[PDB]
Amino acid sequence: NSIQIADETYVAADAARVSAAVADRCSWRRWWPDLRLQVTEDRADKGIRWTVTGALTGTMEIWLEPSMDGVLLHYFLHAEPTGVAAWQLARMNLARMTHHRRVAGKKMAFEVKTVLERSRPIGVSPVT
Repeated sequence: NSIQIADETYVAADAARVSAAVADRCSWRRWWPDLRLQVTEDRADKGIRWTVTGALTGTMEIWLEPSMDGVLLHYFLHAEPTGVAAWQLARMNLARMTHHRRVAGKKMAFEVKTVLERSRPIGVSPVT
């Protein structure tokens, strides 16, 4: 495929929390505004498998592998620019496009990391 990504990020949180975060349909709109996702498989504490439409056509997955105090959040994408003619594909910079999709994947992962690792709010119970 023209766009191929396999990245990993450590999140120091329970697989259940991480899987729930990545499965949030409203988050998908923020993370991937030019993609429409359809769930093919929900695999609970192990992540999720999608089909992708919109700007890209293909498959996308998250897999969670326990590590340390949490999980390694695997982000996978295999896709093509949707619908393009060969003349269009031939003029695209697939490396740059792949880079942009990697950065967006990592922004998703780092958001999930940030939110789930965040420490207790100030002057909210319990104070210890």
